[PDB]
Amino acid sequence: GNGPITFGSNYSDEAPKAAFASLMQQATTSTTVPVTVNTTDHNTFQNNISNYLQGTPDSLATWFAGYRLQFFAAQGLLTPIDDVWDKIGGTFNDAAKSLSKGLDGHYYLVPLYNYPWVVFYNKSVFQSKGYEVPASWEAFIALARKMQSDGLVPLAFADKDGWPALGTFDILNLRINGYDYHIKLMKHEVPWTDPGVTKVFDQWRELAAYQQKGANGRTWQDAAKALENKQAGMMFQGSNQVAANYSAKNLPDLDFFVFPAINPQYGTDYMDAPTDGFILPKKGKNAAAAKKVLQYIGTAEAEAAFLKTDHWDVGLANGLIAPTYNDIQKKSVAEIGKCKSVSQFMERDTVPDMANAMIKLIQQFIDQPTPETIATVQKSAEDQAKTIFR
Repeated sequence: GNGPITFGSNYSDEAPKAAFASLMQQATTSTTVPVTVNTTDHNTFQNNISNYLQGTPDSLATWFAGYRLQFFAAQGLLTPIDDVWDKIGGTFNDAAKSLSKGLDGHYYLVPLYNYPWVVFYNKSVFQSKGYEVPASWEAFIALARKMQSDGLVPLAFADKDGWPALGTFDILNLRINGYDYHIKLMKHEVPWTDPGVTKVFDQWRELAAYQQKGANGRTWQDAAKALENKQAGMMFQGSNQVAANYSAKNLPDLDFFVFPAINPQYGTDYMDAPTDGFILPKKGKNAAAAKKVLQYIGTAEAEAAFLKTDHWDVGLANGLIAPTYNDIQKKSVAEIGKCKSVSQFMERDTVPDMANAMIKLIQQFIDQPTPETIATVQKSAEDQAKTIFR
């Protein structure tokens, strides 16, 4: 019941590979279970996942919350871990529990860390110009308008990379229609022609008045540099992007606020906070020992250990403020922990083909944000969805 397990790992980059190796040494010291880490190139591992689970997988593997976790669990490829959760459940909130379950209500994932998609700004600028953090869409638009009058681009914005704008779609949908609807849309339980989608794009027509021009030709780093150089007042994106891009000298001035409330029914209850974790392949060997290792992974100590050298991701364990966290991380723990549910970014909440189809359609909207373009986007997205989810 304690024999060596194997661990399939997509941590191929130097820093996380070293952190994961150290973490497994700590796991063995605690649980007695020895571990062999089988590392595969990150992208390759992702690309081979279904074939991997169906072949002769490792005892445990790295994965993450979202559509594919639920797809594999639905398919019978994953061992449920309700037993692990009987031991570790007290450490996690409702959002953490939700993102760890399959459609059938069993647990399949042990999560480790996430990071937030939120609106960044410079504290010194807000202090100097008399800008207040907006809780509501009305205050947000009023602030954007004040910024324009002050000669500042309100929202630095970039989408040459294709994926950044998906975050704006997600947050508008979570704020207008709510989490349950957003996930239904992701799963194609609601069609892209649904009026809730029209309402998202209608809201974006307003927002786009305050978004940086030339976005489709701009890299996200160039938008982040605009914020850093004080040429823009705010920028909405992931903290492991915007904050990571800041120089060490300017990072002290960086802060963020959650995207403002639009429909008070959903307040600011939801956020894209992509969450990485671990699964137990049904076809893996030595399940009993693998479960002991998962129990260890589902602790504050495990999260703090892995995250020592990670400057942006934060643990999901209740009350964990690791001694290595910076100010951005401390606020991230607080703001992510307040959410009732967290989504995982469009690329992980729907199938890849569907997210990729939306990239181009959203660029088309950005190029011409009109009612006719919205109708075109909705029809094109729904037709793509019918082919993808067949």
